[PDB]
Amino acid sequence: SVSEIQLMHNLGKHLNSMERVEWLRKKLQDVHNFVALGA
Repeated sequence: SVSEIQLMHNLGKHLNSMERVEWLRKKLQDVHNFVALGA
């Protein structure tokens, strides 16, 4: 059985498990170069 087959096929269009964490990882770089370069 295969669960979330379309979720993995979206890889960025759905944003839930591995897609969401990738969006948050980029957000850490945006916050880093937003007001102060800390993290």
